[PDB]
Amino acid sequence: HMVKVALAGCPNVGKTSLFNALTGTKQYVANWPGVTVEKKEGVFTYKGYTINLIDLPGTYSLGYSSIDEKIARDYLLKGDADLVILVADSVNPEQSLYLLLEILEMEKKVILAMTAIDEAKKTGMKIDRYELQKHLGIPVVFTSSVTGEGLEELKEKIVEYAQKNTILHRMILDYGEKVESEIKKVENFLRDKKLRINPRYFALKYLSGDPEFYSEGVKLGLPELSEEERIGYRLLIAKRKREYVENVVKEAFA
Ligand SMILES: Nc1nc2c(ncn2[C@@H]2O[C@H](COP(=O)(O)OP(=O)(O)O)[C@@H](O)[C@H]2O)c(=O)[nH]1
Repeated sequence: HMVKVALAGCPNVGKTSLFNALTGTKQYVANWPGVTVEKKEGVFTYKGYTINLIDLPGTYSLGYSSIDEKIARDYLLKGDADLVILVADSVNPEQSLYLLLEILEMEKKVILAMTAIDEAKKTGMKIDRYELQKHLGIPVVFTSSVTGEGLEELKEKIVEYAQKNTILHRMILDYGEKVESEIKKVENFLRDKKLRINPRYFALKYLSGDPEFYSEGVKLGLPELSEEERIGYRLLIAKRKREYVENVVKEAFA
């Protein structure tokens, strides 16, 4: 019984440390196809399940311009992982949570690993794990590569949540009447197409001028957008995500 897992996260949040802690010496070097960027893969067993762990290049966000974000995003959207672990810096969680929302809009299964929880405790931070699960709709595990906190529970959660396919997660962030109308237009236009991607996600990246999806959207016959229109959609979407994240932090962090 094999489970394929990807580690996603911003640069310098503690992904490598968590990767090492989970896999030990059972890891291997290789290259991603077509680039020189190192691909790290590791293996660990848990209750007779065998987990293959891929560490993705660090990404502040999941655009499509830098080679690291191309690699990571292509894997997330087009790859074969059964679930993803979003590794977040517990101490300064804002950018990590923004990255998470991006993944949730792709409609992939994700576990939130709030790592460096030892530095959170040390600095007097109070993080409500159940408030996080409530606003994010996914399993949350507090981890520390320094203390070992949560490592085993994360392994348990990986096999448990990989086997839980009856109850699904759904995020729909309301972007306001205007952006929602345009999303509706785009979904209705792609309704009879063979999108290998979530249409709401497709529409969002198209409106905001994503290099991949804006270009593909136009290909499929959607209207071209001015620089001002793309800049404006991108800003509105970003602002709404930031607002949601600020509310999550408000509710879950004391
Ligand atoms: N306090 C604390 N520090 C950590 C933890 N995990 C990683 N670090 C430190 O955070 C820095 C970045 O960690 P690293 O694994 O290289 O992050 P990466 O860039 O995401 O691969 C390093 O200095 C680590 O020593 C943790 O759980 N607790």
